[PDB]
Amino acid sequence: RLRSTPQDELHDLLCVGFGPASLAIAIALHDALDPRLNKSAAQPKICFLERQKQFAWHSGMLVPGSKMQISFIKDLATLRDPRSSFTFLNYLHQKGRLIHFTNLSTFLPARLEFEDYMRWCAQQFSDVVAYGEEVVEVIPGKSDPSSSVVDFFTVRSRNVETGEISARRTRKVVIAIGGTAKMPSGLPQDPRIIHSSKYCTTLPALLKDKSKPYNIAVLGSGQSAAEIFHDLQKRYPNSRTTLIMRDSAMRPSDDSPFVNEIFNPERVDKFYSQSAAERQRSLLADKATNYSVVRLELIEEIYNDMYLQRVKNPDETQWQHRILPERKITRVEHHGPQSRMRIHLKSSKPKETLEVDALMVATGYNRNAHERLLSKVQHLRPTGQDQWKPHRDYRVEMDPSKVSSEAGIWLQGCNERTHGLSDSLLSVLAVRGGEMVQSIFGEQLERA
Amino acid sequence: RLRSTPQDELHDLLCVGFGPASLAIAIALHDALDPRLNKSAAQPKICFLERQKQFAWHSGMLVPGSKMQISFIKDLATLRDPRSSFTFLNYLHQKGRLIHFTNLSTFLPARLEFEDYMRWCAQQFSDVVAYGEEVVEVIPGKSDPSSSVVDFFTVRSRNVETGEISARRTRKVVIAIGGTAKMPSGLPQDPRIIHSSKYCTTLPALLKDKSKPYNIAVLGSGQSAAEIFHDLQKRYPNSRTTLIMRDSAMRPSDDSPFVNEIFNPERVDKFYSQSAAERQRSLLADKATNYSVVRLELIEEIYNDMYLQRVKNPDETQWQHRILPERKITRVEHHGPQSRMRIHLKSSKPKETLEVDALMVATGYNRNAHERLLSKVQHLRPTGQDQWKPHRDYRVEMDPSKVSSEAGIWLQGCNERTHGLSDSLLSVLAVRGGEMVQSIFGEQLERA
Amino acid sequence: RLRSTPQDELHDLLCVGFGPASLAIAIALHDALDPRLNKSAAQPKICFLERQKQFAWHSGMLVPGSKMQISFIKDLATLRDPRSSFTFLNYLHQKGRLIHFTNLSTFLPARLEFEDYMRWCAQQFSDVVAYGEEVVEVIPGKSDPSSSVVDFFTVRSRNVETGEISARRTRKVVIAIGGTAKMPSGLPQDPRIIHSSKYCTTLPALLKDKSKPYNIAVLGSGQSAAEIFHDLQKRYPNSRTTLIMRDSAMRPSDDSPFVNEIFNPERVDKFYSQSAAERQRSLLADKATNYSVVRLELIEEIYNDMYLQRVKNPDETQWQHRILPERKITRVEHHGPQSRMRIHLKSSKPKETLEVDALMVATGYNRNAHERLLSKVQHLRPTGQDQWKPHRDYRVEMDPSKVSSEAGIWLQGCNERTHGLSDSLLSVLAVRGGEMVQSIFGEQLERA
Amino acid sequence: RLRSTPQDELHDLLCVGFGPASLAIAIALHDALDPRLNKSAAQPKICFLERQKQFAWHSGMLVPGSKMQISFIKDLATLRDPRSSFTFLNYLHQKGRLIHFTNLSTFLPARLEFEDYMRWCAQQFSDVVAYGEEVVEVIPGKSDPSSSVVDFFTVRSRNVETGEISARRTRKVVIAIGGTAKMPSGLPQDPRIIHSSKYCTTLPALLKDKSKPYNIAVLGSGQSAAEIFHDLQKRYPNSRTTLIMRDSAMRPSDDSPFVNEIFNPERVDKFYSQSAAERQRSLLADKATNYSVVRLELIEEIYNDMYLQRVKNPDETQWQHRILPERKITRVEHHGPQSRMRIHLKSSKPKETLEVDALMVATGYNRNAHERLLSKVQHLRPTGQDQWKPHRDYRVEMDPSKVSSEAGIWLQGCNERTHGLSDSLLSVLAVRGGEMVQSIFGEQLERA
Ligand SMILES: Cc1cc2nc3c(=O)[nH]c(=O)nc-3n(C[C@H](O)[C@H](O)[C@H](O)COP(=O)(O)OP(=O)(O)OC[C@H]3O[C@@H](n4cnc5c(N)ncnc54)[C@H](O)[C@@H]3O)c2cc1C
Ligand SMILES: Cc1cc2nc3c(=O)[nH]c(=O)nc-3n(C[C@H](O)[C@H](O)[C@H](O)COP(=O)(O)OP(=O)(O)OC[C@H]3O[C@@H](n4cnc5c(N)ncnc54)[C@H](O)[C@@H]3O)c2cc1C
Ligand SMILES: Cc1cc2nc3c(=O)[nH]c(=O)nc-3n(C[C@H](O)[C@H](O)[C@H](O)COP(=O)(O)OP(=O)(O)OC[C@H]3O[C@@H](n4cnc5c(N)ncnc54)[C@H](O)[C@@H]3O)c2cc1C
Ligand SMILES: Cc1cc2nc3c(=O)[nH]c(=O)nc-3n(C[C@H](O)[C@H](O)[C@H](O)COP(=O)(O)OP(=O)(O)OC[C@H]3O[C@@H](n4cnc5c(N)ncnc54)[C@H](O)[C@@H]3O)c2cc1C
Ligand SMILES: NCCC[C@H](N)C(=O)O
Ligand SMILES: NCCC[C@H](N)C(=O)O
Ligand SMILES: NCCC[C@H](N)C(=O)O
Ligand SMILES: NCCC[C@H](N)C(=O)O
Repeated sequence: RLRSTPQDELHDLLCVGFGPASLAIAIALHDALDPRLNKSAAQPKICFLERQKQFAWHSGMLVPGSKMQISFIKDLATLRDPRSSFTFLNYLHQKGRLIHFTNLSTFLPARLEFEDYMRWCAQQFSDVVAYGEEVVEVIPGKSDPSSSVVDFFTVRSRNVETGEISARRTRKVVIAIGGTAKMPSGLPQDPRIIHSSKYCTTLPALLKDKSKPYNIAVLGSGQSAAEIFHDLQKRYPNSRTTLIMRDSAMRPSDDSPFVNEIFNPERVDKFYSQSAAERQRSLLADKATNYSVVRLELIEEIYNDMYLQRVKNPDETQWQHRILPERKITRVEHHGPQSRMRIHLKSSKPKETLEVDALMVATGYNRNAHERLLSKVQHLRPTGQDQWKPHRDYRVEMDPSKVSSEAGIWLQGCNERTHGLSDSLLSVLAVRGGEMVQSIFGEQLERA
Repeated sequence: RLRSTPQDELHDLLCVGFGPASLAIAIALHDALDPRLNKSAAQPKICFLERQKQFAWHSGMLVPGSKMQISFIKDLATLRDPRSSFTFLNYLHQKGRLIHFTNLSTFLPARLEFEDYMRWCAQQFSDVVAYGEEVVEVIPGKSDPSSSVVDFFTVRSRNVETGEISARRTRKVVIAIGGTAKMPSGLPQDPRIIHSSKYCTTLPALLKDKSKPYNIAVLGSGQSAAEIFHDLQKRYPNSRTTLIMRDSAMRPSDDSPFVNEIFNPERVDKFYSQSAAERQRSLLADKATNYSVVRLELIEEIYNDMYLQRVKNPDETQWQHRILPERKITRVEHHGPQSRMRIHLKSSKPKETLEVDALMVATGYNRNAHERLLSKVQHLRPTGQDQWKPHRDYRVEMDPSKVSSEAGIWLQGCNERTHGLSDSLLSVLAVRGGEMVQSIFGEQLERA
Repeated sequence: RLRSTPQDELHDLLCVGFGPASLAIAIALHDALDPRLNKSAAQPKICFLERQKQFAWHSGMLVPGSKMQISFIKDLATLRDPRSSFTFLNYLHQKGRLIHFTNLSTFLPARLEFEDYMRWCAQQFSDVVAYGEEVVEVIPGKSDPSSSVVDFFTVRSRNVETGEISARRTRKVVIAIGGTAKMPSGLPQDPRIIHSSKYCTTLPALLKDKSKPYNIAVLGSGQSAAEIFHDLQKRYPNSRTTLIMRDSAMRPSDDSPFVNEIFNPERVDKFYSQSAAERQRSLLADKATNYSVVRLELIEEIYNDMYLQRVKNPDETQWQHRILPERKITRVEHHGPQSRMRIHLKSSKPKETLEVDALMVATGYNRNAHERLLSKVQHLRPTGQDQWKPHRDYRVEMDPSKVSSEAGIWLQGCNERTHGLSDSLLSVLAVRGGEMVQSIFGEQLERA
Repeated sequence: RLRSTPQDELHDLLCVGFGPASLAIAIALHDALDPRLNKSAAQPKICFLERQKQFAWHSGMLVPGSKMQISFIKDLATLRDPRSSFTFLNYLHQKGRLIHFTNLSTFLPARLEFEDYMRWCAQQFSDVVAYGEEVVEVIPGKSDPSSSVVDFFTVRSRNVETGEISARRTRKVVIAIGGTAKMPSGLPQDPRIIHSSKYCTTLPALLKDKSKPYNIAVLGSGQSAAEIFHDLQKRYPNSRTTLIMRDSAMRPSDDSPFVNEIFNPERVDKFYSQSAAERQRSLLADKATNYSVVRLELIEEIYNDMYLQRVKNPDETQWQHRILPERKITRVEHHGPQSRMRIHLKSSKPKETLEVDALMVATGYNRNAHERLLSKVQHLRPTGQDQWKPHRDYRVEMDPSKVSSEAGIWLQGCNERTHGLSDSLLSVLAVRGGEMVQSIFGEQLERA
């Protein structure tokens, strides 16, 4: 069991964010310290800062009926050690549900179930996690101020409820803050225009009456757009929905066994060793495994609904739920006296008008939010560097004549270009957590 | 094209009922008269009497999302002649939907779609079908009244809208009236106790508010009980449902290829030729193909919903939707001042109380309604016979010294004991229709 | 790690057989003694006697391509404790194969793979397992010979290689010897007539040339008969095969979720508590889950091969591989001067002749071989008892005035009538092993 | 029924090739002339020239177990008219196999079965098909030699058995000759290097002994390469096989419903109307539907075999069957005194040596063989044209002042760039055949 470190003490590690990636590190550290699992093994002074009030995993996209797109074996522990108490199967055993899960004959739990698994995991680390704390900046520190050597970092976080800044000092920092909502530059700001990440949380507040005949539009062609589009038909039974996509069709995610091997934990070494050109070419060739793609079973379900509409009415323009392929939004009118916005559409090749009460935007995420937190440490990078360069062990490159060997900053979840498509996913977290514990607490736990 | 016969004329054939079975005969006759399909081929004087106001197929069980449990190839024509204009594939071509159906990659259309196919078929016979006519009795006739030989039949039908009796005379009669709702003898009569056959038609009238937290019970363990039970959770989102069954579990329908061969049109010969003991033993050994069984995909779907309830709440007694296996109803209290009935339950081996607003009873059908229509012709059977004995060609056995060779009565859909499990189904209708046309219009069309 | 007990010492436990059932006990004991898994925990003196020269699992039926009919989660440890080092997933991790297994997206490993898993398990108990030892009898013993109280058992085993009898004394005995080959009484003894259990081991010796056009017959309609029949077509490409069954068709195994719940470890309590009549009726109602049934995917594969034969030749009598349903063997001629036997066939209802080089008999197993080993202890049963009566904890009932409380005999794998259909299977072994350790070593390990 | 035209007579139509594409035209013409199907309808003088001795469909790739990659509904007639006697379902009915096919529950017949269907179709046109005739050139003709107007074409064909040239004159020509084997330019000519199209025909002649331990290599990553690679393991049980591909993995064919709509017969209009840039971009975006892709079920099967090899031996270099991704052939040594060639390999990014008895090359086809047959008619194209420009109705553009309106040349199966990915496939053949009959025999059959 991990014990709390007083705020005023110098930490060994401070992690920013407590989502899956950070939780995987916490679990890996527990396991590395467990004399039952690690026969070799003073507790390291560790703390996790999370802006949410309690543990949650993409709560705004927890659509009813939504399933995991990954095998349960690729949970937070199994691929590193199946004997771990933090496995999904052990979770089910602790819940009295293992025999019942077995009878489902599925590798893909509901997202709701997998979130509770991770919640059950996270709760066992409550003593070392500070919730309601949003990190605003990371600042370099010098134990000897008159020297020119940085040997610690001050991490400042704002309390979400109360608003005051708190400071914690640490030798090492991990940033695992996921991504920020990516919005098209052409779209204007409006409370009726909502990103996919806030679908379950903000949309019901805007459209209070669930029986009212609303017009709701969805922009995108990926898993989130398909999930939202399909869900709206259940959540708002009398609403007219529209899916808008640049591509000609919803295209299936590629989970075929040979292609799927790029997500193997050991393939991170092979991917990282490749040159920039070889890494850029590889990500593009395997784009159908993660980006702008939908699980085949969802596509088929949607297509079936589209076919039943055809049975009832051969006239496509009369359909309650429609898909408009090869379209882009030219302009949005949202200053009119009516409840609805006017969306203007044209061909996406190098058209109609829609009037809608709400526009759901499922255009993915940006993984650049760490830049804002690390502006004050940019000068510690090697001369001329304008991007953070993560090593194989995820430790960012810094000038060794400016930064002590005991001090470092690690990045997690934003290292796709260097580590592969599995970097932002749950695929390698169990193994990566294990690697991270070794990279950070290596020398400290070698003597045991 | 088949033309109408004036009511006052002597018919060659009169069919009672215009459901799938009778429709299959009509289609087979059209095809036998089509010089394009039948190279050998005065039109026979034919009329169909149907009690419904227009063509419908189990409308009270047309659950949204419900699928066919039979391959579309086993439609009303294909197995007899794929070149027929009455095939499901030709229907889709006429509707502009064939390419769209192909992309679904399914042999199992929605029940809604298949009903429209049969509707599209039936509408082409509107000139020879009298809707809104319920047959009340079949009476024997003698062209020479002083003789002791029956050579025609008078069929009397009551108009459902207006109530008056009409009489039509014919040499030959087909009875294809399906089955009547089978209700348990222990259950009392109550408007809150409804048979599965009236689920979509009468239940919404009883429970007007779709958002109200009702308690609704379902009795049975077959396809209809599972379909109703699963549907209620969608149709009444806030209702507490209960499935009550005598058996320990929902058991899957057997559609495995070798076992499924009993439904082959040619296997009717082999089944019919078997003795009474061999026929009784065969039906029991293949009971899992049709009776008290559910499509595996529906069972799995229901089980998944049951599992998600377990994820949210480990306490089974708190669940919104529950299944109570190995239970029987001992008594029903329905005279109380409250809106709900009290259902008392005990073990089905040789318990609780439920309070419900509605009880859905899915206990199948009886195939004995033809007996009431043929009471006045019973004396034409061979001496000592107290059951109607259908030949291989479905023509009931009558005393040849009392009934002329040109006169006869045929039975359809109630001949399971003699013809097999496929008799009540859509399995052999295309071929059976063809056989029926030959049996009835054989000598009349042999000269062509 | 479990250490060896000298032959001459009084044992706490002696297990007869080292198949899955006994291996599950060994694993459960290791786990109960592991202070990492069991926080409470002198080693108990234990020994396993196995007649085979090394660990094997139905080697004569290890057909190439054959799969497990059970989810890998129902391995030898997971359902009791997923943290165990003896889980299938931990096995794959130790073999460097876990990521590769995950990509298969299957719960059903090849029988070859699962056997190696169990081999990998068994090898860790080599110090407490005596291979090449066939138990011939269990004899009661009295530490005080002049008393009338039995407090130990002598177990005598014959060395298979050398032939001499060895004696080991123990307070408690487990008999987990599986089943003996069940052969029809009408069939005569012949080297060309081989039981399914010796298919992979004895048949290749009889039919040495794999390219020779043999006639090979298979008797049965279950999983083993289907597996052998399908395999012969690959193993002997030029041979004429024949499947002979009493039933009209191959019928599928029922693995539907609600019915499958009878295999739950907790349902053993509910099944055991039921009366003899309720237990007899329950086994018969769920017969399609284990007995005379074939995995649907195998049936479909076989049917497809049968269909391709029809494409090439419409004449069924000319087919290389044929299925003869509703047939029984009346007599077998095997004294003729030719290489082939003559099998005479008739209808199985209350016919042809086959000439074959080999007859494979897949008619299941008997679970009564323990009777022969326990004849000398029969007099210790309560007066009038002529069958062994196993308690819930599998300990057979004995007269408490004749047998001390520290002495007992346990049965495993033959308790279907009292414990359910899962008794002979791998379904509950993990949990049953755990229960067995508690029943046997309860008082001995309570002080820890 | 279509009757033969004497060789010396002027034909209305002459078709080059009698594969699926030409067969579809023949069937469409039969149907357009059938007064049963076409209510409006002297027979047109038509002849088909085919170089094979009898009807065959990719005989060199008729791998045992190989399935169709297209739904049977997309046969040679159904999508145009389901009432046609040339439908796959009618074929099965004529063969007595329709009920048996239904029980398979598959849209994908074996390639062997579908070939026999097309054979059964083709045989009904034997009177208008000249087999054993290879067309060597098409020459323009002038009924008035002194004029400057071409109004007919002479088609010259060489008899394959006897070698002499025959000439047939026609107003209109269709070229439906499929594609020629595409071979990499770096590979030298050798009898041990065989294209996929000659796998079933020439490889068994080269490797006579099926039990001999050969080394066999397969170059490619598409359906044919996967099929050959998987088949070799069955056909040569003791051989060491190697799959060589430039890509990192076998990638699955995309048959998802929305993407699959590009293969719709009506989408040919939409595709054709698009500009050259829009057509080039569309083919590339949907490349995963036809090119360098494998049916998912085959990939999974291959992967499973690869996994079983891992179970038996963790050492990948020791495996009997191996896949070498991201490799290209640099040089081939084939002049050595040994039976085997030496294949040198390097990385395909911008290595080992293999010694093999045979190299199977599955690198697709070229669709440019029509160019050689039309060299003498090139001058009839509009000035400056160096490529044949097919109209929507497939009629190539010619100078209207040089070619009469009654004379024309049509292309089939090579029009991908203008008509879409379905052009070379079986997808639109039924409809295209119908369109072709109208384009060619339009004015001739309008008066009926
Ligand atoms: C709808 C949806 C479904 C998905 N399903 C799958 C799937 O099936 N399989 C799969 O492999 N991947 C899936 N993913 C991908 C997903 O990114 C990963 O599963 C996972 O969320 C990665 O975890 P993370 O910790 O890197 O990022 P996150 O899960 O986003 O966690 C980051 C955490 O940091 C916190 N944080 C952010 N900023 C600050 C700050 N300034 N201060 C303090 N804390 C902060 C956030 O509150 C958050 O809790 C899915 C993504 C979405 C959107
Ligand atoms: C919910 C449900 C789903 C089913 N799905 C399938 C399936 O997937 N596949 C399958 O093979 N089978 C299925 N069946 C079985 C079904 O019985 C047959 O498909 C089919 O209905 C048989 O047709 P029929 O004409 O014999 O009987 P019916 O369809 O019942 O037709 C009888 C007709 O006679 C009329 N009639 C009755 N009495 C009189 C009277 N006195 N005078 C005049 N007219 C009268 C009725 O109005 C009715 O129209 C299903 C049954 C149910 C209840
Ligand atoms: C082909 C086949 C496939 C199967 N597949 C499955 C499956 O997928 N899933 C499933 O749940 N079940 C399956 N089973 C059922 C099977 O019975 C169990 O999986 C398992 O074998 C039960 O283990 P056991 O120890 O009870 O019996 P066994 O496995 O038979 O082990 C008994 C052991 O005792 C030894 N022995 C016997 N007599 C003596 C003696 N006199 N002295 C000393 N030693 C002796 C034997 O050599 C043997 O090693 C299958 C059975 C067969 C035949
Ligand atoms: C292994 C394989 C599997 C396939 N499976 C599918 C599938 O599942 N679905 C699908 O849609 N497509 C499939 N195809 C694509 C295939 O191209 C089409 O199915 C089909 O063959 C197209 O017919 P065609 O007439 O255009 O060409 P072809 O089938 O090649 O027919 C051309 C004919 O012209 C003849 N010919 C050639 N030159 C001359 C000459 N000089 N004189 C006279 N005659 C000549 C040839 O002998 C041949 O018979 C497959 C292709 C291959 C190689
Ligand atoms: N969208 C998440 C992709 C998961 C990946 N196919 C994997 O198996 O790891
Ligand atoms: N419930 C209808 C059964 C249909 C049958 N399996 C058939 O294929 O004909
Ligand atoms: N033939 C073995 C049956 C296994 C059983 N269905 C189970 O899941 O335990
Ligand atoms: N490889 C042939 C592709 C067939 C295509 N998916 C179709 O449905 O027409």
